[PDB]
Amino acid sequence: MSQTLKQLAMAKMAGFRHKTVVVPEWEGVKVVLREPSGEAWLRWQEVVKHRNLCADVVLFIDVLCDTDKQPVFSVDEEEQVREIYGPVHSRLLKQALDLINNAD
Amino acid sequence: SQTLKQLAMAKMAGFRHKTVVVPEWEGVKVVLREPSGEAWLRWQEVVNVSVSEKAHRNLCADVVLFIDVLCDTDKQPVFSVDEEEQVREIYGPVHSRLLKQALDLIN
Amino acid sequence: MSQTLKQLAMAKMAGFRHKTVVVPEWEGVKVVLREPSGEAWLRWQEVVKHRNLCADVVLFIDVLCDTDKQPVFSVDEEEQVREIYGPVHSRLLKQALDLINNAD
Amino acid sequence: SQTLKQLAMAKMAGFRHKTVVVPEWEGVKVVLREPSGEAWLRWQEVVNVSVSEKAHRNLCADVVLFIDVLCDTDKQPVFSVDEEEQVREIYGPVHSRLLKQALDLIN
Amino acid sequence: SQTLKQLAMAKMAGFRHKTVVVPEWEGVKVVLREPSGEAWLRWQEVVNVSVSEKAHRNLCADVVLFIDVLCDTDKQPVFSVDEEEQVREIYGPVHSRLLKQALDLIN
Amino acid sequence: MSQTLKQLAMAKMAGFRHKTVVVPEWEGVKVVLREPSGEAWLRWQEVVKHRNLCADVVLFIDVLCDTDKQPVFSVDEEEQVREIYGPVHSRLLKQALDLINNAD
Amino acid sequence: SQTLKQLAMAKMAGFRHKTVVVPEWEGVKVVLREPSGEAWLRWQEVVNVSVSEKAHRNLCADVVLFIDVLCDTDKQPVFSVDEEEQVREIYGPVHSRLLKQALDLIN
Amino acid sequence: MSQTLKQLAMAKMAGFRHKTVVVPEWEGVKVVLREPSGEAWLRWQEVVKHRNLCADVVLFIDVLCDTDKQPVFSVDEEEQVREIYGPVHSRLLKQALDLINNAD
Repeated sequence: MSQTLKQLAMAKMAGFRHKTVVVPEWEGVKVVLREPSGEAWLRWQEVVKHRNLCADVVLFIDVLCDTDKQPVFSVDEEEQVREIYGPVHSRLLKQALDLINNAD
Repeated sequence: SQTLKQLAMAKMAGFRHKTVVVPEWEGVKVVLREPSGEAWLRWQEVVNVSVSEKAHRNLCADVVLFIDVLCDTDKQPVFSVDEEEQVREIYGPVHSRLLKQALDLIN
Repeated sequence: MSQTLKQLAMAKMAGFRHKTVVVPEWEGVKVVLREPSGEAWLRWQEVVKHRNLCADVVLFIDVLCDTDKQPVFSVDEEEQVREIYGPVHSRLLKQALDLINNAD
Repeated sequence: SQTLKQLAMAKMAGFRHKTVVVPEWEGVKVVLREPSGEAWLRWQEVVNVSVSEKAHRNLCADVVLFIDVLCDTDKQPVFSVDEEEQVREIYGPVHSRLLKQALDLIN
Repeated sequence: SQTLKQLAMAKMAGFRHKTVVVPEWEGVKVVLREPSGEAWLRWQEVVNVSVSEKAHRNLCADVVLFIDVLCDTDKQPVFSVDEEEQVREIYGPVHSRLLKQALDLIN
Repeated sequence: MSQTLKQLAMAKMAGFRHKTVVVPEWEGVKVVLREPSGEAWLRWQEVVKHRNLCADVVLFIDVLCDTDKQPVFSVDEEEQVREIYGPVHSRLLKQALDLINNAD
Repeated sequence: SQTLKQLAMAKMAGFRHKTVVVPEWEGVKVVLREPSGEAWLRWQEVVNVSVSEKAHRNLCADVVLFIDVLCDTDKQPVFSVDEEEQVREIYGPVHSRLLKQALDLIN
Repeated sequence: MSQTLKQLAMAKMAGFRHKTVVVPEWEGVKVVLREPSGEAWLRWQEVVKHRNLCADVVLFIDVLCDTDKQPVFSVDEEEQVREIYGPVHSRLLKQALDLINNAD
């Protein structure tokens, strides 16, 4: 009962905020953005501890999704995203981080 | 007369609190209490910064308040202070909506 | 004469400010609040030097009174008040401290 | 002429001051003087803080000014600087009302 | 579908950019890109001061952004970070007008 | 010529600003205030290097004058002024220091 | 042409300046120049404080500017930097009125 | 091609901003002011590392020009300009530095 509540409170769930935006730098293509997972945030921390950006690359690959709400890049494609990642990608990451239901 | 000392000394006499049903956790009832001063303590202790560093630490701070506000129906803590990091990896939309509801009690 | 004045100025007197407030968290119960005594402030200092709150608990037990203007808790009940003491008690202590005729 | 040097050099020439009857100390008269600059000194020397820490130090600061303003009718100090702590344990409503009356002289 | 991953991963997908003809460099075309966050980094890292010290460091900061914005038509850097000092001695009106044009892309 | 100008520029002259004020703490008595001399300021420095006030006492004895524009106290009376000197004297010293033709 | 280099290089080309008669120094003429940047330097280098400490340091600062502004008719300094302290003991109403007149040139 | 572009981008060019101002301290004489060269800024740095002004003297000699847009002083005349250089010269240097097309 208190054990079932804790397990309920401890379960991985998803149900994340999603947002559809278009990107004029990419011929007006439509993109779906979501909040980063707890798992992505654990990997970002691992990078953080050009190193802030290796780090933001991992957040970015977790947030950037197609119209089917699936990530466009996989975690194995980090190094390749790392070499092309610029302000256009980080302006997309800023908008995905804004989706976080922050308290205050 | 015992009326006042008994209200003053009751379990959770120190806290505004309420019973909330949580639809997404199978209809289970929890008790939400306002945060203690020992938790509002850490919250402003947690809170040039990168944008993701700003969001990460707000998340960390949010989970600390969360752990403190969330109680079972016997008005007992679900999580100790010590499992902040455990809670941080699963914290999502429900937890954060329960935090807000709890912070509504101070308003 | 100057010795009698000093003794007059040195005497313990009371005559404290009292305030009646109701507390909605406690079924609307009526409470009397007073300024803390010099004696309470000496014990608070002893605690201060979770330790700020062991300390505020002693102030609180000195300020919180019944309709007969007598403290509801005794100094021996510190540890028990310590375990239930939360924001509702400290919002009552803030209002009791406000009663202090501060200069300025 | 001696008129000015004599006013300038008189006991308590340095201080605005008055005679006050104190009803609650058996009708005794005291003399209240504005604080010295050596006392306003300590007052802003005394003055994230907890609420009770804020009130405690204001009390400490108030007693320091009090000890300095309060004189007998022969325009002598009742308390030395050295018995601040002694005065702090008995300081209450009368002392604090006498402090205010003394600070009125600067206004 | 490959449409989005291919736009997202293209050379200079990370940067607003344009082709500019430069009349004073014999009609040559260059590519101007907005600065990277690793360059806006140094720019506010570079930026009582004498008037000439104020102008000198703005010049230093300007050349750092310049080196970062200026690309050839194959979308390759003309200058590395390492030749800042080399560029600083020849930096003049054209370079500074090309910097401005590049900073226009963020606007 | 340049030697006579320097000597002219180096001469002790006086010609100080004077101000007449009355003092209600002293039965409305009339007082003349003047800027402190360079000589007073040299003695004040000597004290400065309750010590700020031993110091301001010397300034005060130089500024506080009678209707004949002569100092009421002499430099030998420092210690006696020292024991009675309070806020009423220093409010008079503040007004005398205000007379200084400060640049800016 | 030599017109400009000759104006640019003349004695006191660097300074606004004027001839002033000083009635109280026997009608002698002096030359007042605006302060050098090496003197405005020290002036803000000189400038909780007691009231007399505030006035003393303004006096010190004033004498430093004074020594710098005051010249003879051959456009030579009357006092060196090194005799600040000598000037400080005699500085009074005339010197301070000559300082003001000199600072008027910048206005 | 990329080698010719770099060489194009690396060439010393001039084309500086010029401004005509008159100077009332110098009988209303007309002066031409220009941005300092990269070469002047290299010499200024050498001085910087009364030393700030030896330094600004070099900038000033590079900026101050005649109606023919040629510098009035030569770099060999530094020490002589050094002895007469005052606020009138540095107010001219401030206006020449303002001509710099600063970004922001």
